[PDB]
Amino acid sequence: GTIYPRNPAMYSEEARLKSFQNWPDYAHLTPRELASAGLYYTGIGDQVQCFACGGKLKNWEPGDRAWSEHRRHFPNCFFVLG
Ligand SMILES: CN[C@@H](C)C(=O)N[C@H]1CN(C(=O)c2ccc(N)cc2)c2ccccc2N(Cc2c(OC)ccc3ccccc23)C1=O
Ligand SMILES: [Zn+2]
Repeated sequence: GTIYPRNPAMYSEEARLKSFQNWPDYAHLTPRELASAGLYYTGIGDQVQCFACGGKLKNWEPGDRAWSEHRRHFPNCFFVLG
């Protein structure tokens, strides 16, 4: 194919959801929201990563939305654009 996800295993939303087992208690965004936006937990801090583009996102602020931050930093991501 003409595109390729950075992390094929994390193609699955359920796999992304499971990655949040040890998501920090200070991290306010829900694993549901984050997984839905293509993001899984890297195991470091509040840093997640997109399965598709491989972009990372961390240091989440109140008012942040997963999709909106994904699109702001990584607007040409095929998951964003799909
Ligand atoms: C308010 N909403 C939150 C989600 C937010 O916008 N957080 C910032 C914080 N952030 C960092 O924490 C950061 C990134 C790289 C780095 N060397 C140091 C700090 C960023 C800083 C500058 C540009 C982009 C980011 N990025 C995205 C980002 C990048 O944006 C293109 C690039 C590299 C990144 C590496 C690790 C984590 C994030 C990276 C953020 O997610
Ligand atoms: Zn992406």
